[PDB]
Amino acid sequence: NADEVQVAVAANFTAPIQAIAKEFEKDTGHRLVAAYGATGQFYTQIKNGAPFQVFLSADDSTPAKLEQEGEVVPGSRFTYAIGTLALWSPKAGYVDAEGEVLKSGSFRHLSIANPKTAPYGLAATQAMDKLGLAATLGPKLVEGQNISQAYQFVSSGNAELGFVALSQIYKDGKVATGSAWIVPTELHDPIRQDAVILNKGKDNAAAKALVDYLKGAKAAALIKSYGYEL
Ligand SMILES: [N+]
Repeated sequence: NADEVQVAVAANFTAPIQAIAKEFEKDTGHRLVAAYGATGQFYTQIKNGAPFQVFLSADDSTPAKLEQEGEVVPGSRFTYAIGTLALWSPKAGYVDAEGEVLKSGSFRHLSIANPKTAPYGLAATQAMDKLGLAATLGPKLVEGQNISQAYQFVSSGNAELGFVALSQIYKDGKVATGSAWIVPTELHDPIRQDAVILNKGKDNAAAKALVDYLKGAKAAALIKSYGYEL
């Protein structure tokens, strides 16, 4: 069978890439083999020799930092998605339509991803900041090691609500489940998610097919189906 593509995938984009890989494999005959986790954790793994050949980041600074450190194919970095951040519980109406629960709520645990490694976690800390609520919300925070773990804390009842990726609650034009407030962008840095071809993916055929496929129509339609822009 054809060249495989080792892809490091930021946790928010787990479900999206699983769906992309099926059509990608159907369409190119290259196999996408993915690992899922926090962006900063892949920065570490990639610096240490991880076999990954493509890196789908939840930010743009980290693929850019890797390029200025000699780990990236120049000309390879592009934006493949722009995410959105939402406050969310599976309990309906608990997270009101204007996010007033943050200001008046009585919750004890507020799930965010580790903002030192997970950009959807950093967007959460930015928004609390610009919302004027950092000092009051700080003690209630509970950090997952990536945005999938933060979401599971909420989904499992280990916290009353959390800042989750829109990708995890959104399908086909709508939040699908529980209670959400869409964080308005003026509160955090836009979640520009960049891809990059790493040194081990230079002159690999699965890798070029993959970045070209992520810019194609089957890919673009699925990415928009999960609430991402462009
Ligand atoms: N959990």
